Amino acid sequence: GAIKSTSEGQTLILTLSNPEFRNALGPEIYAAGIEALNAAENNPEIRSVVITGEGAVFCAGGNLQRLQANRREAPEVQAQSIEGLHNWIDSIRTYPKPVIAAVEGAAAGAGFSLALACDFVVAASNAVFVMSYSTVGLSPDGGGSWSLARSLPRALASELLMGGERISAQRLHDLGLVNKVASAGDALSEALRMAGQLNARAPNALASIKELINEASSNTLSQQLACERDHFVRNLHHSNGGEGIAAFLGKRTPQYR
Amino acid sequence: GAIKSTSEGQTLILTLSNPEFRNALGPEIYAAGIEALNAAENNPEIRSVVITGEGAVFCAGGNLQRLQANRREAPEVQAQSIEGLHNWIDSIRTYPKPVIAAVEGAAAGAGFSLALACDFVVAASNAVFVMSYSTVGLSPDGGGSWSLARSLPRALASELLMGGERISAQRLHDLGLVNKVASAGDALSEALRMAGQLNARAPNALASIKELINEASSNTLSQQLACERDHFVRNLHHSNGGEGIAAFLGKRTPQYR
Amino acid sequence: GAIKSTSEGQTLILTLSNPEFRNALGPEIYAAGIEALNAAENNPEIRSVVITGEGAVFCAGGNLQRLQANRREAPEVQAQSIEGLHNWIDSIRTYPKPVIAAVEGAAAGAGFSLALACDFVVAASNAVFVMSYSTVGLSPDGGGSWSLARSLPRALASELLMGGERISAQRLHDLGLVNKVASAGDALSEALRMAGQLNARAPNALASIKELINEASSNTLSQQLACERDHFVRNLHHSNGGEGIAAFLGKRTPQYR
Repeated sequence: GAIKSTSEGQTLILTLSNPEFRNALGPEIYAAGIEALNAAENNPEIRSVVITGEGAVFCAGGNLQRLQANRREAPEVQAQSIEGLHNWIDSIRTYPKPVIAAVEGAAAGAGFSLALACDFVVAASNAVFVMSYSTVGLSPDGGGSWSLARSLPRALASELLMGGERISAQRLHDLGLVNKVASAGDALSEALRMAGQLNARAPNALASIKELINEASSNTLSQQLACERDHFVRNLHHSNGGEGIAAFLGKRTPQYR
Repeated sequence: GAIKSTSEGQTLILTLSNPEFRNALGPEIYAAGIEALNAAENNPEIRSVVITGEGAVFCAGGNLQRLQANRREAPEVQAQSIEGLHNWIDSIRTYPKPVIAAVEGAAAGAGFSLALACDFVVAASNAVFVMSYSTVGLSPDGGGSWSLARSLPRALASELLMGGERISAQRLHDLGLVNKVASAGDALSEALRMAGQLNARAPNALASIKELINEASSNTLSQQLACERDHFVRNLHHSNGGEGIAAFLGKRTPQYR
Repeated sequence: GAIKSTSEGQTLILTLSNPEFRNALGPEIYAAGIEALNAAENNPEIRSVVITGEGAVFCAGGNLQRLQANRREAPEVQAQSIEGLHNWIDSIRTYPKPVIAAVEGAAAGAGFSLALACDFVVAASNAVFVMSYSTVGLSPDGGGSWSLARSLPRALASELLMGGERISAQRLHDLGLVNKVASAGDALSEALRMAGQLNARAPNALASIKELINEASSNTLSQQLACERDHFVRNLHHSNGGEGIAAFLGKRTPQYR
């Protein structure tokens, strides 16, 4: 399997491609995705990232034949395959630019976990989100247990994770796990629209905001208020802070670096 | 008061019985409920638990006459009564099998707390969920403050806990605190349906999943990703992992131990 | 700018007044608001607090001209302005009485953060809630990043904080961030209604409840169960505990001190 990188304006598009296995994740997808993030990281022609599946599907999870094979191997082989995924996930989560998932058809198992790791999600109204791990005797990975257990109450998180129950794009939207529910086939275009609006915001302010959102889950309010203070003062004194305020006061469009 | 244990297939049914006091909780209910969990824990004929109230009511809370009496006693008497409840709650929360609440009529005070401690809830559409403690000059117990404060935002958690305001089964369902809203009188049957679908899943994978959901509230993502990795590798190498994958690839029904 | 204090029955009303700047927050509003809380704190004629904006607006955030000026000053000037706000916010959050926000028109930037710091919110159906910081090149303050990151899932919290996207009173209500959506111009009256119902509850029990809700975000369940036990026993033995139970058993209205 592979990741294909393209660009439209200031947004990197990463396309998961494994047509025979419905864009299944695997050790080479993890390394190419880490690489594509690393290449774009300090490149100012890129201000946001969209992750999307080639064709009619986002990602159906891992490849069940490869898992069945790693079962003949020592445990460390699978542990190592998971560390690659988990590095991908961490790298998305700490990326200093917004990452957006654009989901057509299925986002299943680690596909769903991947979509949950991004900052935003756009899903076709007929997208199928499911933690399929349970259904084949497994527990989740890609941080799917964390993302759902911490975002949702017990009952529903249990249904999704233990039950392996499908949930709709519309219902995810109503809970706040999906941003925008698009027409079948329009998820990528809608994601590029949303990414364009983010591309117009100040890069340092977005980086700061994402960092705050990350730290909130482990800070008390008091600790967060101190972090917020330091970020705020810094961003105000940054040139973008001056451009942002002056542009609003002048009724013009801010031009950020 | 008492708990009555019965079985239907692979699900234990615990029926709270205190007809004169609308299935009020109390020190003997706590001990019989701990016992019934302990007896079923390593018994493989039981793969899930349903907790339900006898008759038209789930549980209206504690018994107000007993509380009024313990007020004549040293504080330690009530503290000891609470430790029994709190052990019940902990024991549900750490039970390695899914526990499901089936709520007809009222789930009030510690009844509501109890329903929140379970992994799943099924509620009749005319069920009355309420943190009644406030209304009689008290603060909550059974973990109701935790379950609501961590699952809901400030405003609503405050309304429920400070206001003592009733909330509907439908509204709980919309927030993700209730799984299924059933017709009046059908809550138990619906819970047994849901429990049957869980009974078909792999016991070790469900145990692992519940453990992950528990640990998520106190882990960072990084810590959770490591836990997820260890559970995943273990469950893959488990015989159930092989049966689960092989059954799916073969389009047959997995048979788990 | 200023805060105007008035009373109706047992509820203090704090009115944010800065008509030229749409009730913008600033160092003198922070000190007068801290003072008004301190004065009312051990005064039993006050049992709840409503915070509201003078006129058709709640609070549009900070004053952009003052920020633009503090940009000429050393960083410490703005850091000090933020510490005043952050003390206000902390003081609301730890106040032993319920604080309710009554939002007409805009609650923007630190206005939205302020509304999120209160225990309850009542919003006119045409109220505009927005984290505007992003839009002028800034990151948030007043605990807005914490309040949203911990109450909502990633996608939606990102949209609100990074996107600077407006969200409706109705949608906040559906998520549990707003308690009551009122007719335009009725937000304050509805807040006083809700505050009246809180005024009838036992002060010590409400104080305890708010303290529990605060501590839940940093406790495990086990730690919370111990806190709940101690609060419960204390509140039962309190005279209000006896009045609360006796009043309910007697079908009369409890009279609390």
